[PDB]
Amino acid sequence: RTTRDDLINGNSASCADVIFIYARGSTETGNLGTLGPSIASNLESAFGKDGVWIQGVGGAYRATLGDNALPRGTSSAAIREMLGLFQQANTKCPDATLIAGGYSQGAALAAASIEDLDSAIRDKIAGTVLFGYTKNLQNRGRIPNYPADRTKVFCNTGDLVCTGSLIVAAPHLAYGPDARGPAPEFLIEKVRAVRGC
Repeated sequence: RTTRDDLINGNSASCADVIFIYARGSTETGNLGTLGPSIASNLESAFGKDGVWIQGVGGAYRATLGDNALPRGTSSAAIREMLGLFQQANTKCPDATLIAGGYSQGAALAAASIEDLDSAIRDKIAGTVLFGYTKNLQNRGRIPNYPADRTKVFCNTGDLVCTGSLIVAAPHLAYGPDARGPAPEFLIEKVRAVRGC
C-alpha cells in the first residue's frame, strides 16, 4: 500500500461501514509507511474491500523526525490534517464506525487529534491502536479524553520512546508482528463489539 486515500476518494452515496484513519512514523513513505498496509490487508479480510475505507494521514503531515520534539509530539499543522480527516469521515459517512492507529510520531499525532476532537466524533472511534507511542510515559498509556478499554498500546521492552525519551533504538523498529496480528484483532473486535453500519 503505502498510499490509501479511500475516504478522500470514496463515494458518499456508497459509504463503507468501517473507516480506519492511520498515521505513519517519522520519515516513512506514502501515507501508511511500514505498519499500515499489514493492518489494512487484515481489515479488508474481515469486512471486505467495500466494507472498509483505509485512509492514511497525508497532506500537511510530513512525518519530519525533528517534530517529535514539539510540545505535543508533532506539528500543529499535522494535528489539523488528522482532525480534518475525522471531520470528513463524520460528514461524508455519519453511520460508519471509525477506528484509528498511529506509529511513533503518528501515535503522538493520533493522541493529539483525538484529544482535541469534538466529543461526538471522538465517541464514534471504537478502538485506537498505538505502536511505539512517544507520549506513552507522559500520558501514562492513555489517549486524553478517550476511554482505556478502547485504547491498545504496543510498546516494546527497550523502545526508549515508550519510556519518555526520543532516542530510536532497535525495539522501535520491531512492531511488524503486532501490526500483523494483535492490532487488527483488537480493532476487528472493537468494531464488532459495537457493530459497523
